[PDB]
Amino acid sequence: HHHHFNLPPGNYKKPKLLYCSNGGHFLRILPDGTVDGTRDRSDQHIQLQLSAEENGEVYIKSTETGQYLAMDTDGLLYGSQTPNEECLFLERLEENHYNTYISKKHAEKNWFVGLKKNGSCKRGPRTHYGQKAILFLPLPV
Repeated sequence: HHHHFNLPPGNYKKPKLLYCSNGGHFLRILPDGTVDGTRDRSDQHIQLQLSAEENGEVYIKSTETGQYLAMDTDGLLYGSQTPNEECLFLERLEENHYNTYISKKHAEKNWFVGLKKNGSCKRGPRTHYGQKAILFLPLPV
């Protein structure tokens, strides 16, 4: 492994909102495949269903559109119509409280799912351990 194995509590039985404290935005996967964040809790594209693959690995899927969260070869998040290697994330506990999501494909490069204070997604190479941008809290829908 390139990363620790402290896993967050909870489960995948119900869909969740992934709340980022950095700017206070919910992760959103828009119908056109765009990914960003919004503070509007009524948004229909922030409901996400997570599911497990191997222990500690997850797929993050839009319940409204069916799209899978994914990070491309240049570190940009996008919504994928089908599940592929870029859609698997390593879900870990961070700072003994939050959830972080590391791109499995680019795990050796420490590329995380992260949102900036202005609600725009961070590009893989611009994320790293220690940032507030990579910290999420799963909330009920």
